Amino acid sequence: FPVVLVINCGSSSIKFSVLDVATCDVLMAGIADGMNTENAFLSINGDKPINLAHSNYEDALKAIAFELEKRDLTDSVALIGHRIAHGGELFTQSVIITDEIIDNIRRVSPLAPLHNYANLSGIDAARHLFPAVRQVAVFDTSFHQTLAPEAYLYGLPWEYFSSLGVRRYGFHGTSHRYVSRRAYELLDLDEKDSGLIVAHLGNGASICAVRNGQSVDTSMGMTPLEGLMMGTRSGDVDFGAMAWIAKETGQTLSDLERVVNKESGLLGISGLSSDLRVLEKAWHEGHERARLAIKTFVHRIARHIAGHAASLHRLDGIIFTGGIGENSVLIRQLVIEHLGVLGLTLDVEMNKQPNSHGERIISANPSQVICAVIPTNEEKMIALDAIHLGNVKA
Amino acid sequence: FPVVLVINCGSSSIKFSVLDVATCDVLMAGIADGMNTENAFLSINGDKPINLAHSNYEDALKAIAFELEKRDLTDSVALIGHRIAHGGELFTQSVIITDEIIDNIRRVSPLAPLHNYANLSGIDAARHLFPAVRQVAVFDTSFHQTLAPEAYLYGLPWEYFSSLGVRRYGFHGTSHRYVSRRAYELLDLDEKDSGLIVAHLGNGASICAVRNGQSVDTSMGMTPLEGLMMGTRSGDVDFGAMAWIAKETGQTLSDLERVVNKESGLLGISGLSSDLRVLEKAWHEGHERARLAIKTFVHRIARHIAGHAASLHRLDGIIFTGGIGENSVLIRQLVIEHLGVLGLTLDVEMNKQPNSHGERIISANPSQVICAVIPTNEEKMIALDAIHLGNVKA
Ligand SMILES: Nc1ncnc2c1ncn2[C@@H]1O[C@H](COP(=O)(O)OP(=O)(O)OP(=O)(O)OP(=O)(O)O)[C@@H](O)[C@H]1O
Ligand SMILES: Nc1ncnc2c1ncn2[C@@H]1O[C@H](COP(=O)(O)OP(=O)(O)OP(=O)(O)OP(=O)(O)O)[C@@H](O)[C@H]1O
Repeated sequence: FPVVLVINCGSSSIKFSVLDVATCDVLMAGIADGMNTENAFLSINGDKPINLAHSNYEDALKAIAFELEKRDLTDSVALIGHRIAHGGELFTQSVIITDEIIDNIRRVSPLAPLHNYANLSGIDAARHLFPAVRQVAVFDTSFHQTLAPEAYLYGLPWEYFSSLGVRRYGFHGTSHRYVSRRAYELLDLDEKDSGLIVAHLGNGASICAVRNGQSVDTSMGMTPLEGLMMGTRSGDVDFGAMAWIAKETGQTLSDLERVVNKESGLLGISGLSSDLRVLEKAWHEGHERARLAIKTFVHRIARHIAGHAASLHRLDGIIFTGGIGENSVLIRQLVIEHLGVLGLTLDVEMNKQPNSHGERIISANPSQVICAVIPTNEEKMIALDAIHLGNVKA
Repeated sequence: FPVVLVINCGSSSIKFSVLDVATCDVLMAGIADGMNTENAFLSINGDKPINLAHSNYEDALKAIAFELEKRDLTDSVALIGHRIAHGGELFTQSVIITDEIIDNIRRVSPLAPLHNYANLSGIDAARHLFPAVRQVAVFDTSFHQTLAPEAYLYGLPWEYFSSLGVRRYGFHGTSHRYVSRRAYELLDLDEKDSGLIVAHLGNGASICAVRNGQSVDTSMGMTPLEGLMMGTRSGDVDFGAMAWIAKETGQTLSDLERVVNKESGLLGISGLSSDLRVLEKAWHEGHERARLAIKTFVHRIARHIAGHAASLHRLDGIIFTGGIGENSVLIRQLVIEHLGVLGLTLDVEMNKQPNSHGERIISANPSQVICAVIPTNEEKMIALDAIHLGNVKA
């Protein structure tokens, strides 16, 4: 039984998973943290954090390579899937990695320079170590390329779009794609005749409108910065306000960029934590700024869910997914109550059930729109694209 | 029969109106354009553009003062209403202008420096020329102060709000207030038990959610830049995208600020006109970029209308107002069709009727939500606040 090797190269780390081709089961998982720094270490299943100090993207990938031999599954690796940050306008679906693709990934790289170079470092590393192994590129953006111009164009002058490529792209595509597919089965809906709203809520948070199997509107923009307020990200922010802060504090464009990325969001308002689970406890203990941060977070989600419903002809399902979506009973209820206008009644027996209950409906019967939780599995989706492309001949 | 003098001092001009106290009828209207420049001129009813070259805010206001004597109504002026751009956090309602207010208007001025100084120039000018005449300040923001923190807080660090005042304020309040009040009569709704969405669409465009008589959510942010795409304004724009353009073209924060204000929006996408009526004709003549600009404009409105509905417990009415709202048959229909999810059926007989038909329902009977057009009258609303405050003793 062959296996798939999934790779997600961030700027700071390398996340991986080894899934069985036969069943799509997780056989192994690990992280290679502190990349390009003075100290780099690898942790698999939380066995023993082995530290090969000062190691690059290739060295750490070679470290996982040793560990695949150790656990005697190295020669069973039939496919390698790469998560790519930004596919630009060029990628509509997942592709088998060839020289062409590598050039095309480098071509769109300027749009997400930090994250994409890491992906390219990982593709080369995996190519080097695994030679006759078919490799697949899977893009966070591809699912959102079905959007019409009215949905992806900015109010900015046409020039910026045509010559520089400034448009809405959207992220969490793989998750949005996976969850949406799964919702067709659980809700027993006809894909080609449906309208779903998906709320991927974790550290990064985005909404997506899925009309008849296609993505028609999405929360995030050119960068992951637009839309919902997140763990450390501000989300929807008035540009006037942003430029006003610049003049008032004498901060540079780069300064503000760091603030909206790493200092804002839930962390920003509460001034306590970026982690939602911590902020839930602080509210319980009478922390107002944590309570505000959640109420606001809830509010911007409800606003964007309702907002995204406009791009549907009919609203059949609202689906929660991600770290917060799948696990936070509070946030799910608060968001839904904020959407009472859409004629939703919640089943609090079903909303109380923990994530172990997996794919679950949480709406009551008098509800005009079905609510459900569907655990996202991006590794499984990257595997399936790879398997399909594994049967292809290129 | 006494009269009210309404004044709106922009950076470039002074708009005025003389309304009869007895009936709220327009007796006179005019503009003082090209302010502080080498050439300043006054036009009343389009009679004869008289030009007093190189004149300040006081000189032009003194020119209108002469014309009020000429038409023998100078001594009938019982009240003077001033439109203020930014009331900050200090003003919840309209106030009788006193020294205190002047200080308080100067205090919040930094938030909208260009527009507010003009208002203050106008208040002093009117005070100078009209001494024993009661004067009222009316704020574009005041109506939106009912918003809860969850609705007005940004994802930015708490510090920016508490020490600098960076929050959502919202604009077109007077219009939103007037139109909403009027909708209670036309739709025969109980104010204290209602949920309305108001779409003020002109050169500046903003949405407002009115729950039980109060404003609970609004499109624009700290500055008029946030929210809907407008004539020359971009609207909702990803900050990542904005900072990316800065690095790519080497433009300053001020450069980009000019672009999103005066070069973007409908003007931006079409690359033809900021005027909607012109762009409607271009589409008819097969202009794609004008057609896109409209389709996008329609899209962001439908998105924000649906989005704002979340802050209501029930959706009773969607009301169109402003230059575009009251007059464009196309945009009204396109927006409503984009909101089919909300269960709206349109009466196209009623939607075809021109603005002469005034306050009019445009929705069909099977429609779950009532649609209507209500012409905004900001001068009438400024008059009514002034009349009420005229009966007060301060
Ligand atoms: N039991 C729980 N109750 C409440 N909140 C919980 C509970 N368990 C986790 N969280 C919150 O979920 C957030 C992390 O979500 P994630 O999906 O694991 O974040 P990720 O970073 O791994 O995935 P993303 O999908 O965000 O990746 P990117 O967007 O960054 O690419 C925590 O805030 C936690 O409080
Ligand atoms: N008959 C018409 N059909 C289609 N469009 C029309 C028709 N008549 C006018 N417009 C469009 O309306 C816009 C101007 O609206 P406005 O309300 O007069 O603009 P304003 O500047 O006077 O008022 P605002 O409410 O925008 O003020 P601020 O926000 O700037 O404070 C034009 O685009 C025209 O095409």
